[PDB]
Amino acid sequence: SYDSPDYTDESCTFKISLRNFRSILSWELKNHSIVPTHYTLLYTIMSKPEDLKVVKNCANTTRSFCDLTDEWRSTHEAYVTVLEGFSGNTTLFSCSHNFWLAIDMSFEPPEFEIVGFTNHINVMVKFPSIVEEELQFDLSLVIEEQSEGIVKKHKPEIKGNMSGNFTYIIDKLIPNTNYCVSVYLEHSDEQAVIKSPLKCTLLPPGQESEFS
Repeated sequence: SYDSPDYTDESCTFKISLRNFRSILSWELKNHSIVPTHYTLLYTIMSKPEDLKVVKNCANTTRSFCDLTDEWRSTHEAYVTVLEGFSGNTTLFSCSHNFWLAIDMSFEPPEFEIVGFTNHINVMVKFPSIVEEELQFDLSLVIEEQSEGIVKKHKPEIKGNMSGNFTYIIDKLIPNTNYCVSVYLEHSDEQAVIKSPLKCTLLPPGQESEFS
C-alpha cells in the first residue's frame, strides 16, 4: 500500500536530561541504509558558537546518550550542540541544536514520593545533596498536586531546599484524596513543565464512617 519506501531517516534529535542537576544530552539518529555505530557529540554555547568541543567521552563512541554534569555549566546560556555521527569509520552526518538549559532544564532522574495523611499530604522530593551557597542553577521546584481529580502546581522556596530530601506538605484537603504529585522545575515560565511521572498517593479516606 502507498508509494514511499523511505518514511523516516535519522531523527537527529538530541534529548537532554538533568539527573541530580547534572546535564546529559542524547541523540536520536536512526539508520536506514548505512549502519552507523560510533558518533561524536560536539557542543558549544550560543554566545560562543566558535567554541565547540567533541567530548572525548562522546567522540566516535558506539553509544548514544552522552553525559555532561560540569561540561555545560553555562546553564544561563543556550548550549548549542552539533552531534556529528560517523557511520562506522566515516562522518555520516552532522546535526546541531540550540539547547536552552536555563529555559528547558529537564529534571526527572531524582527520587520522589509522597505520603498522604487522612487530611494532608507529605511530598518529599529527593534532590542531590548540594549547598545552595554554591549551586549552579537557581531553578525552582514545582510540586504539582492532582488530588481526587483536582490538579495543581506548587513552587516552594528552593533556597537550600534542593539539597536532599525536599520536604513539602500539601494540606487543606478533605479526607479521601488520591493525588498524583509531579515534580517539575520552573523559572517564571509555564512552558518548562518537566512534569515527571507523578505519585498518586491517597490518604486514609474518611468517608464519615459514623464519626462526625
